[PDB]
Amino acid sequence: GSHMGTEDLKYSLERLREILERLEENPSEKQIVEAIRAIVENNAQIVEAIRAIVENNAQIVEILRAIIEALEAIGGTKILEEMKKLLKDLKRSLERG
Amino acid sequence: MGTEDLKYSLERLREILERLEENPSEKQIVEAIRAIVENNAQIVEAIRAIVENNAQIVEILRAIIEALEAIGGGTKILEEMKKLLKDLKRSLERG
Amino acid sequence: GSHMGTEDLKYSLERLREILERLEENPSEKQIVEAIRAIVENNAQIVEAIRAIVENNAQIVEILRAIIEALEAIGGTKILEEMKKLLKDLKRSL
Repeated sequence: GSHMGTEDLKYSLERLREILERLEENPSEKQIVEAIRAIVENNAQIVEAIRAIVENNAQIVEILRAIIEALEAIGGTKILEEMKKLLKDLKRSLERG
Repeated sequence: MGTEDLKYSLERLREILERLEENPSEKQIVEAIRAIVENNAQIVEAIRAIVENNAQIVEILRAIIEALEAIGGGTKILEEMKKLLKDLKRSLERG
Repeated sequence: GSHMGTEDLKYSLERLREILERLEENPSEKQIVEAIRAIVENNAQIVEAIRAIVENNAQIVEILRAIIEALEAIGGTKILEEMKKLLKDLKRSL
């Protein structure tokens, strides 16, 4: 269901190992399918986690930009130019949708 | 985080997929599933390390805003950074 | 083929869901390998996205590293000393 955090990944991962145990001991077609249904369900929760992390990175970028502005308004420099370069580069290579 | 264990896991999974496609067998299917579970293990671990590192980044951002406030006081930029940071805190990926 | 962003995971995951529905309705050895194939594809996009995020993480830490420098040159401290510790831990992790 709705994603609550990384602990969701653990509970689906550990349940994934439980299904694997049943598989190695008592193989069966229905069980191979069961394990695949579980992997899918596990992957859908991994995507949500990565999605949320990507949005967090985007928000962090905006905060870093505002910090640069505040630093420029306060102290007016070489380091400031260096930071803006990194932020530009990060903006260019940022993982997004 | 570190990604070698991830790529090392994915490459093995890739090769295992090759055999299964070549000689579809129950043992090879199970061998592939075991590899996927192991790949998802490194994935989930790498995601956990990114989340914990973000949490510390959020804390460093808080200290930064304080260091800026101690030097400069009330600015529109500060209300902006704080409002932004609060929105990042409400939506941070957590446990 | 070429990783373009998290939208790639969403699409491949949806293909993977689609391959599952057929597998479950009418199982067979063909669809099983089809499903696994799609899992490896989705996992590959996932690893790529994660690899890019870890890269972003490194660049962010550098920007914070340069900021703390800028703060030191401007205002001389405890909070900076505190910020240097958090960063050191974070730099150690990566």
